Amino acid sequence: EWWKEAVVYQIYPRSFYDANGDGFGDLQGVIQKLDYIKNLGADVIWLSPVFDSPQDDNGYDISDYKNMYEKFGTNEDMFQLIDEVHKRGMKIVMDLVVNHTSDEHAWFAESRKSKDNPYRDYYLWKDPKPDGSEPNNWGSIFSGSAWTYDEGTGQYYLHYFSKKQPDLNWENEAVRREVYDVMRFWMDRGVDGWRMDSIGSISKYTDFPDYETDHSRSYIVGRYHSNGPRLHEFIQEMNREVLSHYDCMTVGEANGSDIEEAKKYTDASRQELNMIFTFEHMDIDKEQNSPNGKWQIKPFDLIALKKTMTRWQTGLMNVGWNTLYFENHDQPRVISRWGNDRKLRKECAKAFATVLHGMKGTPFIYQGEEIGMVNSDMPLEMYDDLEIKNAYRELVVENKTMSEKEFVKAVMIKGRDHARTPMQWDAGKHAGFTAGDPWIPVNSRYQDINVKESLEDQDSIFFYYQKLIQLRKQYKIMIYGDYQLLQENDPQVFSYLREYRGEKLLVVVNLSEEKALFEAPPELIHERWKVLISNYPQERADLKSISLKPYEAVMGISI
Ligand SMILES: [Mg+2]
Repeated sequence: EWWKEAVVYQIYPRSFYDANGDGFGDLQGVIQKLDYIKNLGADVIWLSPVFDSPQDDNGYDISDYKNMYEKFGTNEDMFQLIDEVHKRGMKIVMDLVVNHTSDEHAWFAESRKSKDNPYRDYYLWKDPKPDGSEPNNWGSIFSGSAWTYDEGTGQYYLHYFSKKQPDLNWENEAVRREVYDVMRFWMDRGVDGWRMDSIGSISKYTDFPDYETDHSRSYIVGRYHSNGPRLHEFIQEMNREVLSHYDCMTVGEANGSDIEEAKKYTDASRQELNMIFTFEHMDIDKEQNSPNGKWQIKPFDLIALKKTMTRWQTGLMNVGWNTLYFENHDQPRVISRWGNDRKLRKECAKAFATVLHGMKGTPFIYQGEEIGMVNSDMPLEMYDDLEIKNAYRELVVENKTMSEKEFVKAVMIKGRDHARTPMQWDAGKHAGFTAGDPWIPVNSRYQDINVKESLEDQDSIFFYYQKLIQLRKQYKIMIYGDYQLLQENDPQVFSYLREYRGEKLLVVVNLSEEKALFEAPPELIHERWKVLISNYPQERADLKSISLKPYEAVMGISI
């Protein structure tokens, strides 16, 4: 199946390329940069959402599923982009955002008017408690209550995300049919599949039970906010009614997923999705359940990363399918978050790339990952993300569960905007992203980190990623081999083995700044190896003992 063999490039289009000079990346901009993505080697593009939206959550609040936001272009531009992607032998996946809509969606504008409105039950309306307070103690992912009051009708509406993102009612068959109609519209026009936003959220516990509480917080985000009792029923219906009718790829953003939930989503026999994104490997550098959420930061712990990625490799080794990512439009640049983004930036980028791309599953490259883009030094007032603005107010100002200094530090590590400053094309004004004024400033380091210099440098991170993708296409063990964690207890080295029809692929990466030592286990000492890729000058190829330099990475194949 082409999706098992694919390498996906994720574009965040408001920040990819601005062709028309208004500082906002657009769909003609994407068209003009397709050749770049094909030369890198990705064969699937996932486009973050371009549908009409007031941009409260930068597109993830959709006000019209069947039209583009005007700054992206029109539907004609989107149709042309589909054609251009196809002419290049590539596939295009769109972002399906159907847990919620914008509150400016016509459905919601209607729903809120009156209880007798035909769109009332498209959304999730509940009575206040007797004292007027919220139906229950559920919180929003973007701080505060998950419920907002409507004075006109005397009820609260549910929003797991912003108050401008009211949740749809999947108990209503008309809502499910509307979704299906949206899916068909775009698939009939050549969309090759969907990344399904917050897909773990679509089924609610319709009794709306309160969480138990520790009194550490007023509003709680927990186990009711994902993996609802009808979740898989709904996805199986979506497959029967839609997905089974097209040659398509699906990847779910599966909030709340663990390895068993992943099997329910991804086992081919269940006729649901092809693969999901989990957050468990992204969760390893927060406390489990602080009131401060993801902002309660822990240092990078390689043993935790090994444990989690291994659990996922083994759990979907022979059933289901993994995604492989360290970056997207919600995560900081991995090298700044967990590594060295200064003197060892190249080595470190390549090392994280090698660990990820040597595993079983479909790899995802986030725009700019391939050139080693880094987190930004911009001051807090320059950040745009509502998540940060809301968390500052709740955690720092109101509840005082974090100090200002601790919050700023956490934002500088994990803010989503580190992913959203514009793609860095060259060393000219605004890194060549725009001839105008960009919607957010370009990262201050762009003159050193950009496509132009990367393509001039045979040692670039770019050429490394290009090579990793070629190797995947050349060596079917990379796609189909199994997985075994080696030297498991080593606190610096991430090493593992894949095996497929008598061949072996050995991946050894020092994820640390200091020297380390890899010694192959006894059963591999008499293997002969050919080095497929390394991020340091020398060979290769006596892999039974490797004195590892900082961030050294090597992949070998048995011969
Ligand atoms: Mg523009």
